[PDB]
Amino acid sequence: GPHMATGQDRVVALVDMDCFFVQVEQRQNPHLRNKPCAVVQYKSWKGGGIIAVSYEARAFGVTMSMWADDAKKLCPDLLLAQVRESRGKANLTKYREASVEVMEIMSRFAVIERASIDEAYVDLTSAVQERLQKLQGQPISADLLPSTYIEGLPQTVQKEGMRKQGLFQWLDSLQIDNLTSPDLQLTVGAVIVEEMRAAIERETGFQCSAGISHNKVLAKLACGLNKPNRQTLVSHGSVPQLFSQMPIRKIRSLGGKLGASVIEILGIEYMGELTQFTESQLQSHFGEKNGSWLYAMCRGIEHDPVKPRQLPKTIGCSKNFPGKTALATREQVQWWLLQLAQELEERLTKDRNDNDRVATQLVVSIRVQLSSLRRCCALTRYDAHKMSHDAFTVIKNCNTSTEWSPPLTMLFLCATKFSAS
DNA sequence: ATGATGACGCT
DNA sequence: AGCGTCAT
Ligand SMILES: Nc1ncnc2c1ncn2[C@H]1C[C@H](O)[C@@H](COP(=O)(O)OP(=O)(O)OP(=O)(O)O)O1
Ligand SMILES: [Ca+2]
Ligand SMILES: [Ca+2]
Repeated sequence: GPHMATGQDRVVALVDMDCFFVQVEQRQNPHLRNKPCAVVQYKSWKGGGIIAVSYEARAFGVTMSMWADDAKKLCPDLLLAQVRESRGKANLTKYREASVEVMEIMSRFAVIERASIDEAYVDLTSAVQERLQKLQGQPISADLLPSTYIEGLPQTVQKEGMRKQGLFQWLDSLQIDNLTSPDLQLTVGAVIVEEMRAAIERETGFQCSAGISHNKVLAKLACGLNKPNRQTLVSHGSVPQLFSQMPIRKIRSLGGKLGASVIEILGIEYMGELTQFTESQLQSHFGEKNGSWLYAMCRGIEHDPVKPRQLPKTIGCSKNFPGKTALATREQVQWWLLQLAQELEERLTKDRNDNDRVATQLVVSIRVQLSSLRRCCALTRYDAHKMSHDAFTVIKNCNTSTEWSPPLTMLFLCATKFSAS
């Protein structure tokens, strides 16, 4: 249980653009539409590195991080679009601007948290309440959920047939008389997300997938279950079966070292197996915060808020200088810091005009033959020569010595600490 | 020769 | 403040 919290207090969605950079290039160049294609950056080394892959190309085994020359061995008719290059480096402006298109549409429906260039969390709890009162007590037609999967259902032999059967079982057992039913609330959430996804596609051309659940972690997991161009509802009730065979690494934030340590120390494989440990046990192995989080998460419960944040908190530029291209002379170091600073100035000035804010700190980070060393200085003027000069100053004293030893394999300039303006 | 980003936690 | 983790 009577006092046992069930993590069913919110409706949260995660919207994720399908193969996003590919869709941006396909909208622009119709010749690429409905074809195996990929987006690459740079071209000289092994045809360039693939950074996005259409679903038609994925069927050939083409993946992210693949060299284009290698992808071509799997998929000889693979089509390619390449990232713009400016000032000697990859320039991602086209994709950031396409991102803004989508985020602005989503923000018409609800408060969003920008999670990445192509993902946003959506807190739908309020929107759902409103739609529930407007719908009187009327049942929800399957026609309102034309691209929705209900995870765990059903419980003919074609994929769409399965989808509908599952949706039918779900709707035919919904308690539409109870405006406080979590399952009803999720369902209405899914209706709204259908509407949001239709509006994005109508107004931009871009397709996306989505997950609808009671928190961000379940929403994100949900989103990945049926892709592309589909959405998945994960109810509280679906969690025990879903987690019983769900590898721990699939849950957001457990994909790395912590997740590996959970597996090794507890000697388990699946998210569900976490339930047999006390909260104190989990905290003993993984710390107070992680332990509490795991104990609740493996039961489908998570409280991280959808933060009201549509804009990035930092604006950064970086370039790697791998192998022999590593920077070995002072003049080399200065010229690239300047290149980075010039892109940074451009993006910052745009940012200040669009969003009425100004960055106040400049963070400089380098690697010598992830980050070796980060140093910050004040950012008082949007001027690329001053920023590049300042960046040099705060890193110049780590030259072991043109000449620059040891060679620099990465330069990175990041503007941070925004104040309103 | 992945590269280019971006949020947040720890001390 | 500077570094590490985890992610797209
Ligand atoms: N490691 C990376 N380096 C550079 N760019 C990336 C990287 N990961 C993702 N991106 C860019 C390209 C993607 O189009 C976009 C969104 O990433 P992500 O959602 O992980 O894949 P995706 O949108 O291409 O495919 P999916 O349909 O699987 O989401 O961000
Ligand atoms: Ca995506
Ligand atoms: Ca994404």
